Amino acid sequence: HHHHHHMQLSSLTAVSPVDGRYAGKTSSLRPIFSEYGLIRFRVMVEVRWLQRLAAHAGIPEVAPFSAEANALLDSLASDFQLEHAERIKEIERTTNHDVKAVEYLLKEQAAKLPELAAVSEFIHFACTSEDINNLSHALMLREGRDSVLLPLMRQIAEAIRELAVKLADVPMLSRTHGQPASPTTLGKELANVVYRLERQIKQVAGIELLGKINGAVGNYNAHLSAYPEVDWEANARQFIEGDLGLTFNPYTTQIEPHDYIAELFDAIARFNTILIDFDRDVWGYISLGYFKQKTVAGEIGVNPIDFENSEGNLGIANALFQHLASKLPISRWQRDLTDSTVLRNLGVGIAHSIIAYEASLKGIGKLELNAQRIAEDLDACWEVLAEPVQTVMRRYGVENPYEKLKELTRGISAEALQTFIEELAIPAEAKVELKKLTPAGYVGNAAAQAKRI
Amino acid sequence: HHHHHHMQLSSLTAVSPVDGRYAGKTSSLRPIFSEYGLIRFRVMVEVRWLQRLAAHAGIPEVAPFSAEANALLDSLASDFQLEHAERIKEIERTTNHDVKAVEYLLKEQAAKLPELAAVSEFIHFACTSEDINNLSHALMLREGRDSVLLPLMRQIAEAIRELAVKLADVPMLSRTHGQPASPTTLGKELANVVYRLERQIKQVAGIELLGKINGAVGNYNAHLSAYPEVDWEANARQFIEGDLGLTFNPYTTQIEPHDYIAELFDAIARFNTILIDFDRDVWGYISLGYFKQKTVAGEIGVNPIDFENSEGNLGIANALFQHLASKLPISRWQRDLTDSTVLRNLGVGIAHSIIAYEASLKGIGKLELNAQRIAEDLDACWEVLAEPVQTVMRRYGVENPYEKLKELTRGISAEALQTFIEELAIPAEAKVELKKLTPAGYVGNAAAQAKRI
Amino acid sequence: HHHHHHMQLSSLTAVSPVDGRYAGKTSSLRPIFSEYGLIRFRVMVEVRWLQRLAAHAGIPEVAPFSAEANALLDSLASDFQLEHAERIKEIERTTNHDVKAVEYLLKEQAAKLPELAAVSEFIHFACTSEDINNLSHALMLREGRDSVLLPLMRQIAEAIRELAVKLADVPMLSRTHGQPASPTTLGKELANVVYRLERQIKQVAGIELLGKINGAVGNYNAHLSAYPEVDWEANARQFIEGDLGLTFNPYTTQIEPHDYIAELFDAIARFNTILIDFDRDVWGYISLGYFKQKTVAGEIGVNPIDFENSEGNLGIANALFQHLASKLPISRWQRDLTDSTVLRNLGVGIAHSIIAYEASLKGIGKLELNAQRIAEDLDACWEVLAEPVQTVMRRYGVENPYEKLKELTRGISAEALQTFIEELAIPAEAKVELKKLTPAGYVGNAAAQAKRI
Amino acid sequence: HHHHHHMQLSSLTAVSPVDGRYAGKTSSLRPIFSEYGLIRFRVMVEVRWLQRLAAHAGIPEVAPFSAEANALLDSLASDFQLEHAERIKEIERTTNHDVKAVEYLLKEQAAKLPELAAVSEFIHFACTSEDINNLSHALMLREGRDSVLLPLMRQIAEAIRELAVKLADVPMLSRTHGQPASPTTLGKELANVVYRLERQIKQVAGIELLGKINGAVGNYNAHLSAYPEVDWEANARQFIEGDLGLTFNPYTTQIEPHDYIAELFDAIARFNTILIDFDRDVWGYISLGYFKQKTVAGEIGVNPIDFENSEGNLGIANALFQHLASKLPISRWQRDLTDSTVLRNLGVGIAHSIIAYEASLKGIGKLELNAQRIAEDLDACWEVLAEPVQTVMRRYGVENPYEKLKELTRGISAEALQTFIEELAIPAEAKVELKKLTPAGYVGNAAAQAKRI
Ligand SMILES: Nc1ncnc2c1ncn2[C@@H]1O[C@H](COP(=O)(O)O)[C@@H](O)[C@H]1O
Ligand SMILES: Nc1ncnc2c1ncn2[C@@H]1O[C@H](COP(=O)(O)O)[C@@H](O)[C@H]1O
Ligand SMILES: Nc1ncnc2c1ncn2[C@@H]1O[C@H](COP(=O)(O)O)[C@@H](O)[C@H]1O
Ligand SMILES: Nc1ncnc2c1ncn2[C@@H]1O[C@H](COP(=O)(O)O)[C@@H](O)[C@H]1O
Repeated sequence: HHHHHHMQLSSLTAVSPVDGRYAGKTSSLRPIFSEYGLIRFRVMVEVRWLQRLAAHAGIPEVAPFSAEANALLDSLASDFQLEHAERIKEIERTTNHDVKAVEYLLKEQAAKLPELAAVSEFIHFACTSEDINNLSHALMLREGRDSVLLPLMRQIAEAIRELAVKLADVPMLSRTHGQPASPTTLGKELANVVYRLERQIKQVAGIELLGKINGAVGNYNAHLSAYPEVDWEANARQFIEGDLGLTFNPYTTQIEPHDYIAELFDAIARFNTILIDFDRDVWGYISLGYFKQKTVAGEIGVNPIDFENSEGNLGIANALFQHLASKLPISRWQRDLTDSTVLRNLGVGIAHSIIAYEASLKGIGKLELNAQRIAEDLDACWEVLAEPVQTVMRRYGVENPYEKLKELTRGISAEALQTFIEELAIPAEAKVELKKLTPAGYVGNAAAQAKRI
Repeated sequence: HHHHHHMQLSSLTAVSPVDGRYAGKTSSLRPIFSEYGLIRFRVMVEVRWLQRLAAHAGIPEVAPFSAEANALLDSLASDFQLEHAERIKEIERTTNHDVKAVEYLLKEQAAKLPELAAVSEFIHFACTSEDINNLSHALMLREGRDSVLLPLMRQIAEAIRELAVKLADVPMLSRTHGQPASPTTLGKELANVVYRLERQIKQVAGIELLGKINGAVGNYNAHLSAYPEVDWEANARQFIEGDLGLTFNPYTTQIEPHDYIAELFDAIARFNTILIDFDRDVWGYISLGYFKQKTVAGEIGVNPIDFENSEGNLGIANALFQHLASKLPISRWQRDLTDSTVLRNLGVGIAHSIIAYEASLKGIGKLELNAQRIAEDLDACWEVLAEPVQTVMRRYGVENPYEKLKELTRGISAEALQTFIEELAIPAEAKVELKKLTPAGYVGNAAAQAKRI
Repeated sequence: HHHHHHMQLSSLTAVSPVDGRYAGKTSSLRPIFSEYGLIRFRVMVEVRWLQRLAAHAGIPEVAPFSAEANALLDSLASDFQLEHAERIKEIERTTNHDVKAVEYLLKEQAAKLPELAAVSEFIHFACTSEDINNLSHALMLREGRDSVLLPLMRQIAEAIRELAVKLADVPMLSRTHGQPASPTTLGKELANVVYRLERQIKQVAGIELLGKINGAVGNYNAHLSAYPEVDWEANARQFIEGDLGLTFNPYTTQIEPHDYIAELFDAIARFNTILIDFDRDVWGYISLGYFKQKTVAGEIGVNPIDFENSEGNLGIANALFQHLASKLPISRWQRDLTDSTVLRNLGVGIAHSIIAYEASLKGIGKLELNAQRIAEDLDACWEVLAEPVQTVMRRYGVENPYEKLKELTRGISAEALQTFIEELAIPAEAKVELKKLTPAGYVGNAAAQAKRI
Repeated sequence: HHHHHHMQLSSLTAVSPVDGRYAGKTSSLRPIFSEYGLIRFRVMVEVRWLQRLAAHAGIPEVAPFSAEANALLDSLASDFQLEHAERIKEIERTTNHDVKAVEYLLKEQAAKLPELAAVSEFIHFACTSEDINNLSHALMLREGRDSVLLPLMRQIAEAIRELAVKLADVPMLSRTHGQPASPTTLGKELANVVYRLERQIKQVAGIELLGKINGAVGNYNAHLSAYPEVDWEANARQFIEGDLGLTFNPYTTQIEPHDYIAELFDAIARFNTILIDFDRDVWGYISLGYFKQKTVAGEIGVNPIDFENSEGNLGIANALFQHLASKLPISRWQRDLTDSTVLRNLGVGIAHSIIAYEASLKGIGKLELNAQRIAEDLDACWEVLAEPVQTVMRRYGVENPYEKLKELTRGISAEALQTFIEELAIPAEAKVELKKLTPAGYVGNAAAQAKRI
């Protein structure tokens, strides 16, 4: 027992490293995925709902707002104040109901202007709490994806592309099963990663972010009891697609079913898996000495600690993404509430991802070629030239090729190759090209593929 | 120690229930995902490669084949014989190399016709083993997806759609947190599942199945050493997209990187997750007595054992899909061989999925309505009508609504509602509609949504 | 784009709900698992190492400390000041090395007293950073397990035991496959959970928490170069087992290999899995109306939201525990650094666990029996008495039992049973006991088992 | 569409590679975990139950059996015939109930001897199907663990121990973060793995395998209705602990709750995780050329394909173990049947494990030292000797050590070290030892630790 007094929350004392050691890397998510962010977006959705009712000619009891009333509401929806989130937390100490606390805050703000007080009972009109929550979650995911996550993903792809093109012509021994194999270029091996990452970026950006607004159980019961002549399905689709810029989900229960969150998180996890592969392969190239790493003055160790930090955080991110994708879309009957607490972690997998992306970018920026080590391994591996000799022998039908090639590989050297080539019953132009071969020259079209990535 | 003599393999003695208790449900996968299937497709790809070289004007050493030579090759590629797979296994006892054994089998078959013997050294010309493997895996996945998996997925969606439409008008108490909530219809709750499943079917069917053919390390080194003037990238894309009907992957190492396998398995897993949710919710409806189940003469128990079997097998399927998606796309440098053994399990997650799909279809086919139990719970829940009364009161600005509504809910009954409605300062047409309300009538537009699924 | 200004960290703006919405439930972990906690324990281990060297007669250059020198060091190790952790973070901005920053802080504190300044180069003597880290992690896990986690686990077991005993005699219909089955008592069904939880508590408490202190790569190289005559293995075991109260790991690389962290987290996850099962089953009993829940004045809904919050957080906890157990014990060669960032999340799975445990305790405290609903289902299920009638018929060899029992079940009622029993060729004492049977009486020895849990 | 005719089951056509490509490695599991094995053990448990009743003085209606009756029953329980499992499958085509089919088979065998026919209604007396299933599962797991899995685990530990001792004195450069670090010995790095594996072997062997026998819902209801004076709890514990050699679980529902299966599978997974780490590290040593691999005559490639196969199969095994541990112990109320189909896969994770263990043993047996490559890297790394020089300088208080040591490392060589050591204000005996240092000599006590593993 090493007991300790209570400590106030700071980045030093935060239990999770998302808000702790890595707070500086995750702070852009605080307006989005925190409880403040959830409250902010709940208030936005409530305000826009009330404004939609005011504009709706089928809802005469909410008349179109004056500029002054709109200005108050627009300030809540687009210039949200921390003091209101603090008040909502205070109200929640009584209600033990977080969306009801948002409602009460909005009624308190509406009370201050008579035009808004007169329609205060239309705040949240016919809504269930999940009508507000699901639209908040989609807006949070849209903001986190588009303004924080995707820019960093594209930064990684472009930083690796720059190196792929720079290093396109640098021949390098390949390793399969860890053992020497036909050469490539270092730029080609980096280009391969760019191509994979960009496929997943396109998939991440393409996921439709679904929303609904349809009352307690999905069927607009309360809406139709009060306003049987209003087309509430048309209103909902216009609100969600037009007013909010999301994609409409026409069939739900109390909750939006969360399949699109699984789709999005599965796509981010696939990007992260490619980046784990990259972090490990580059750790391996640095272990071989093929890359060296720039140092920063005053720092104390060069070890690839940024790639290692990235790899560790991508694993955590993907574990969380896998859990949320597997668990969120199962909900008992017209819903159970186990998803609410889980959805408070939408930002946590994204946080571990962007921590890793910043770390991978830092590691990439330190990479410098060590051409001497790359060339050392290549020039010590004339054995890679058995394959092209064998393939040319096959083209031209050289007799007893297995025995014949074994005369060379019992082994290969520049001089032994020159001698062996002249023994072969192949045309003169075939000999000219084989005699030019060196390990570093036997790269196929790696460089051309790399340059056009 | 209960020791036992050695047992030959049969469905009774198979260790895995895929080939054991459930062999009858998985037998359509035997020509596809088994070692026989892998061998079958390897032979197909080798044959089509040789035929592509024969047709290629840039490869004059392989002349276009006679009809008789094509007939032999076409028989290997489209009427494959188990005896050849058995011979390949025999050869492999020497080579300890499965694709090399395919090569040797093809050379043995080519030896039988002089036209083919003359080009036997062009079997597998310039290929690495993974050129054959990755195209085999894509063709296997295409066949399993299109001819076995997707038809069963669509059968489930259509069987649930039929019930959704049949039961569209059947009012039912909703349960949120397990507790009574505003009514729906049983058909609407089934329609919700159809909509989710069909989104994932579209995603499953839409995954592009990627292939490559580019030699040892991705760069066509051997091809270009023998045939420097042939456009091998164009040839590869035409082979893969045109001859084989797959999608070209232009950047790979020795292996195709397997991201599209993660994409496909992530999409099947999302379908399976919806079907787990359905299996559990229907188990719950059967527990409530809302559905009864038909019985089969002579069987001994009615318990929802087909839904339970389905739910158990979907969990196994998804565990395997998650592992393969997470692990396959990480491979050391220009590849490690840990993916080979894992890819022998491509069919196993699919097998557990189709076992579950058959079980869910069997359970669905047994479902029959128990309207008495559904109505019993609804008519015992007049409390659901507080919400519409409250919403109408809000529309018309009824004073002190919290206190006023509490006069009714201290509770609600047909008679107490009639009396309470007449107390309200609301228009006559609002009273007419509230006075018609019954729990079973308070379903919103559930039925119309359900009918158009 | 709903852009937002930068926000300082508070529980409202924290991205993770561990330090956000649930900060009040996790604050006891801040002195333990946060970066502050890691720093605190690193300083403790360094101080105790230096004190061990001072006491070691084989290290004459560090003489036993004066009381005044011990007092300074003891204050660092047992009354740690946030200002020192803040200074360490400042130093780390230069070093980019967190344990080196601890070293420099300790050298700054040692400079203030000449007796300590004279041995400042023995701070961290012969250590590698992981000698300090691994002992810190074990001490952190010990404190979190023993002082925070295990007390809450035992609170749950005892709270369920109290209800099991209270409800031991309350007969209840069982449900298997969701369908009626032979009765039990509600207390017996709760007792079953206590027994399972306490097995896992014993396993959690029993995990040995392993430590090492052996230099850069596990072999005491530096120690032996300077002090070849000191038994450094004996010193390490005495330090770890005696001075620190941990268990010695005699074989490591640079890192302690983390298997015991997998053992501990696997055991906590098994407890959590039982508690998920409990949270779901109780949600089901509340859905059946068998339990009602107390309400709190002023709160706004009764729904089992505490059990649902618990269930959601146990799933997150277990996802993190599974990842850390699977990934931490794999480390490249004599180590890679991917474990460091992952180990900053040791407290996060524990945090989600204790959030869930508090929520489950809150839900349990609200539970009250609804005996009317339990009895309603039982008295409507005379069909459960076919089984005992059939078993008695088997004991006494009643002829044609299948046909005979079918005469009764075509069904069972109190009166039909009285009549049927008199038809049976069984002894008088067998009839006496069958005639007493009622559904609520047919509970076996459930009550006696429940009372002794 | 490459359609194909139906294929009968063989190892070539099996969908799962457990019964397919790897059938030869898994065939020892066929009498244990297959449907045959499940049936075999169900028959064993039923027979032993009937024999327990015959011996029970409180069950006078089943008299102690003649030797002839025991011989028939003992043959069913200890010399089980495939023909009976085939008959059970035939009966199951009618019953659609697998344990009821076992009952009917046993009644058919009992009919053949009048002494057994007279007690045929005591076959399965008062049991529920899960009384037979759970005891079967525990006996299956015991047999698979003790007779197949643990022997292979110990074979791996001993094979690595043999190499650890053989290579105990072989100095080797360490790599941390992939970069050079203080030397070790190759035998020490292998010894570290032995120690970890054997901890998990002890845990695997120590798991108690739990059983119950207590009727439909855990409360002996039917037993007590027929035999109210028999102590059925004492009988159950004696049957399970004494007759069957298992451990008693006193609190269950219809099912044994499966926590001990999670405990066992978690322990096997921890062993497998260590073996993945080993497979990867050895793949790395082979990539460095530190080990070479023996070849087999006629085989065609040396690549570490056995370690790669092992690593791939351990990942699959652990994915299945994780799923079964997480899912099996959650069961709705007094049970749902989703566990039945999942438990048919108890042998599948074990199968992938023993495939991997055989592959790792094959790879280990091929390992041979390449002392030239190990020594090449060591003798090229005099930089490892900065650490001991620095530590000796600290012991003796050498002034301005940072600047002083930098005079040497701007670098280190045998000659520069000799010169630098003579500059230091340290005692003569300290210089004698520093002057002896070479990279290969700077291994600490690695060799002594390795030799006593
Ligand atoms: N049906 C519901 N829909 C939305 N929110 C709800 C519902 N029922 C309760 N809540 C509130 O949702 C919040 C859940 O908190 P948590 O479990 O911490 O995510 C609490 O404020 C609950 O009172
Ligand atoms: N680089 C390679 N590409 C493709 N197959 C290979 C390679 N190296 C070895 N193999 C063969 O792939 C098979 C792998 O078997 P398995 O590990 O059981 O999936 C064996 O027949 C190996 O000899
Ligand atoms: N071999 C090592 N052992 C322990 N810590 C190290 C090692 N190398 C670097 N570090 C430091 O460990 C910390 C890792 O930070 P993080 O990746 O955020 O957990 C940084 O301060 C690194 O400089
Ligand atoms: N309550 C029960 N306990 C044990 N087995 C059962 C139960 N109810 C049904 N079964 C049988 O268990 C088997 C389950 O098959 P599967 O789902 O393929 O594992 C079928 O033969 C069912 O009829």
